[PDB]
Amino acid sequence: MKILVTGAAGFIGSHLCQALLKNSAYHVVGIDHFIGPTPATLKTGNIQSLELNSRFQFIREDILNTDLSKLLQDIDVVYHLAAIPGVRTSWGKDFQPYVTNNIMVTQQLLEACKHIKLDKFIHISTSSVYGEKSGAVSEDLLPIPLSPYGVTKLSGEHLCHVYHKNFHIPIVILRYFTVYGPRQRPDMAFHRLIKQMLEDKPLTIFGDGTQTRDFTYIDDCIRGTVAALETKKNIIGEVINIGGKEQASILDIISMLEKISGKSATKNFLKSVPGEPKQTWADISKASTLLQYSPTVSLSDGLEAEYDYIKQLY
Amino acid sequence: MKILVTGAAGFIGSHLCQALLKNSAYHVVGIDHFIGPTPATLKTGNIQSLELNSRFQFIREDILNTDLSKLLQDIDVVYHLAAIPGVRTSWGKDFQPYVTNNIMVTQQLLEACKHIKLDKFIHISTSSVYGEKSGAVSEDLLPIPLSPYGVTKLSGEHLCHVYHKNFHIPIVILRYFTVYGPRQRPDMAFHRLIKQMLEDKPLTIFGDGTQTRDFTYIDDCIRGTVAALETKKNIIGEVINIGGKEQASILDIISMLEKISGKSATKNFLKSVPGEPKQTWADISKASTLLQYSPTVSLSDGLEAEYDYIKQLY
Ligand SMILES: NC(=O)c1ccc[n+]([C@@H]2O[C@H](COP(=O)([O-])OP(=O)(O)OC[C@H]3O[C@@H](n4cnc5c(N)ncnc54)[C@H](O)[C@@H]3O)[C@@H](O)[C@H]2O)c1
Ligand SMILES: NC(=O)c1ccc[n+]([C@@H]2O[C@H](COP(=O)([O-])OP(=O)(O)OC[C@H]3O[C@@H](n4cnc5c(N)ncnc54)[C@H](O)[C@@H]3O)[C@@H](O)[C@H]2O)c1
Ligand SMILES: O=c1ccn([C@@H]2O[C@H](COP(=O)(O)OP(=O)(O)O)[C@@H](O)[C@H]2O)c(=O)[nH]1
Ligand SMILES: O=c1ccn([C@@H]2O[C@H](COP(=O)(O)OP(=O)(O)O)[C@@H](O)[C@H]2O)c(=O)[nH]1
Repeated sequence: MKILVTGAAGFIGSHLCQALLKNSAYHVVGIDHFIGPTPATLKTGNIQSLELNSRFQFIREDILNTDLSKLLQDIDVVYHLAAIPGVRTSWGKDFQPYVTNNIMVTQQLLEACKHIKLDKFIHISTSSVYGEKSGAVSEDLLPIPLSPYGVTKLSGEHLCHVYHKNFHIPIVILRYFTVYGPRQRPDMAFHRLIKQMLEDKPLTIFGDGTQTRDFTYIDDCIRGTVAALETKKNIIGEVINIGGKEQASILDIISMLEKISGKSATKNFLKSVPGEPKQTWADISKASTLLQYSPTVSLSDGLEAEYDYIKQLY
Repeated sequence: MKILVTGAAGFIGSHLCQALLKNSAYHVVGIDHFIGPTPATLKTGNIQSLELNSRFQFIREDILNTDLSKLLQDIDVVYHLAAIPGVRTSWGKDFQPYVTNNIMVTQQLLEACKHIKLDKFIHISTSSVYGEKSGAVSEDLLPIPLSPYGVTKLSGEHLCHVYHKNFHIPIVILRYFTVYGPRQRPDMAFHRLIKQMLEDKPLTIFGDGTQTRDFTYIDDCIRGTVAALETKKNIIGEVINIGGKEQASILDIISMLEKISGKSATKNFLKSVPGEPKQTWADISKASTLLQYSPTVSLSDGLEAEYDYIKQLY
């Protein structure tokens, strides 16, 4: 089958392409405009192995300018990961690119899929739609985003439901929870903190560091994401959380990094970022039931993998 | 008290300004860009009736091209009605104006209101955020829009929540259910059916006519809207349905119009429109508690008042 992966040069997209191309029966088309927080130099590094594979076609174009008829021709499955991520930079004049790349891109892809015969349109969304919630969050919970980023991602999901119900586009929504590992974007906490610790520079903590996340190792995320394509059971119209093995605070993470490096971190405590929840915590019962999803990578192992990646990168 | 009304030249905004100007204490500033489905000659008449009153100031500008800081310095209350409406015409290349005027306009107003001292930011939303449910919908129900229009309006609501929680903007959300009466937009059902019945033409019905609406007479909508300003209760942060006295199907409305005109009408049944709900039905429990809201205008009285307006308009 032929699979389109949007945002194929990004953190998660590049890994997903690599995992799909392990199946010799799969051909992948990747499209990426090299925008968002990650410098082009890092994205080039993300796709260098992919571009050698004869079953990978790479298109460096904006989805809003590209020929979507040409892009979607004989596509069987769409993985839509293209987006602008980032809570802090989603305020004031920085908001327009979130609207353009998270809302308009999703509408224009879904429009182009109306007369195509897809098996699946697998739309990647975020735990950021939930906002500030207590306990493990299930997919039937009323989302109240806390950031403009989260609002634009939730509008994407809502467009998926619109095109599903009206035009029978076979949508599946995955909500990822803070993904980390090799190739993590340089604006995310583990990349920043590891880079800072390697350079013997202060570790930047937003707020007091007691905030927690459901951190999801990249190989766990990708196993869940591939399972959504490979299942034969009807998951069309479903929203599925994809979460991690072990939750932790930023202080817990820094302690674990200090154990890996054998260094002691200098900490700088900055003001809390408006729009960030204090806690995220997935209920992954539904992914367990529908996808046989079970995350298996510990934080200690995942963090050493990212630590090694960042050290080698710089 | 000085009140900014966005979309002041429109159907509901012109009525809202009219009602506020009846209170000598209130100074009103209307802003309208003359865009959306209604031709600018009908909106000229709206602004002309308001401009009779010395306590009314009109600004003919796009909200995205105005010095909002300067405009808002002396504003106590914002009523935000400016939007592109239209469930039916929000598809394909028509979608971008919905995103620009329903999402970016809301974000930019909220941004300008961050450091203003406002009593209240009263944001007007729509039953179109809900999509499809069995009985009367509560404001706490998980909304899944059926139309791109609905997605854009729900994104505006979510932007209100984000700015309320992060910057303490005193937001109130009103979800209107299909508003009708004198000055109703020409693209809405009652305007079209009345005009068609007056001109002895086939009544155009999109689907089988068994669609039903919680039709809200304009004077009832405006009484609940003014009560959001004047209520003794604390409603900051609340979402409040504003619905009508009597629910009816389009077939039911046609029989009531036949009663009023003293004519038998010719029906033209057309294709159902994608993105429209089959039923809308507000639970107005919350408006009754928080706003003392009770709709008083029957369909027979309201349709007669709209009939008289349409007969005079052409
Ligand atoms: N990384 C996480 O922790 C996380 C958590 C939740 C959800 N997500 C979601 O997962 C997806 C992937 O995230 P990521 O961390 O890999 O981000 P990323 O920035 O590394 O990758 C996304 C890619 O999308 C591309 N893109 C954006 N707009 C485009 C457009 N108009 N045309 C073409 N390409 C465009 C960018 O160039 C970028 O390489 C996103 O949808 C994000 O919202 C990620
Ligand atoms: N009429 C209904 O039945 C109904 C039902 C539910 C909700 N609503 C909501 O009520 C509000 C008013 O609806 P209406 O029927 O009076 O519509 P309308 O089109 O008559 O009025 C809206 C006005 O907003 C103005 N506007 C749009 N974008 C603008 C911008 N960028 N700058 C300045 N002005 C701008 C337009 O020129 C227009 O006059 C809208 O928010 C709509 O979503 C209406
Ligand atoms: O340099 C940093 C970057 C992020 N964070 C915090 O680390 C957490 C995780 O952020 P990350 O960017 O990993 O993922 P997010 O949860 O935003 O998707 C958030 O609470 C941020 O407040 C931090 O303390 N220092
Ligand atoms: O000429 C028309 C216009 C509208 N409608 C239908 O009338 C209902 C009410 O549409 P209106 O525009 O009044 O309000 P909406 O509910 O879209 O805000 C919808 O089911 C439309 O499909 C119709 O049958 N004929």
